[PDB]
Amino acid sequence: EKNVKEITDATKEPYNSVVAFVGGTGVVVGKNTIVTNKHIAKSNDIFKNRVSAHHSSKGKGGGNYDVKDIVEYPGKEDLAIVHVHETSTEGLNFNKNVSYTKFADGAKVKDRISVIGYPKGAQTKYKMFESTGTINHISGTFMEFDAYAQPGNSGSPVLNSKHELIGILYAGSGDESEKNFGVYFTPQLKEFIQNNIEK
Ligand SMILES: [Cl-]
Repeated sequence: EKNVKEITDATKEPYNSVVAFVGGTGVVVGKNTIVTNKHIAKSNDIFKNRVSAHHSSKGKGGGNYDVKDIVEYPGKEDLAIVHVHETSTEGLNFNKNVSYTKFADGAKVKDRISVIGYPKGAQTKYKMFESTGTINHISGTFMEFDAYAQPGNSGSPVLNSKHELIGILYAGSGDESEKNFGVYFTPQLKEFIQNNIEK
C-alpha cells in the first residue's frame, strides 16, 4: 500500500507516544521508556542527540530529552529500550508530554496496520507521517507488512486498529519500500520490554 498522511498535530494519542531520534523513530511504552531498533539506539549513541517527544509541524512542542541509558535485546532482533532523563532543559516533564502505548498481544495476517514515524526526517524538518498497510506474514518474532516506508522509519511503531502496539519496523526491501519487516512482539519480547520499564 502507498497511503501516507502527515500528522500535523501529534499532541493526541497515539501520536503523542511517538518519538523522533536524529535518524529514526521510537515509541513510548512506560515511565521514561522508549522502544526502538537496536541500530537506531546505537547510531544515536555516536552523536548523543536528545530525543524529541512527538515532534510535528504544528501543535505544542513536547520537549527534547537527554538519553539516560540503553538496554539492547540480547538476541538477534533489532530491538532496544532507550531510557530518557525525565526533565528537559526547559523544565518539561517527559511523562506529562507523552502517552504510554499498550500492547496488542499479537496480530493476524491480513490485519490492517499503521506505521507512524519520521520518513526522511532530516529533509522534512521531522514531520510525522502515518502510513497504512496490511500484515502479510508472521513467524516467531518476525513480521512482514506492506505499508510504505522510507529511511527514518526504522523503529516506527506498527499499530493495530485500536492503536495498540504489535511491534516495530526495523528493515525493508529497498533504501525506500512497500515490503517491510518488523520485529513482532511475542510474549517473550513483551516480557523483556515490560521488565525494562522504569518503576
Ligand atoms: Cl511539563
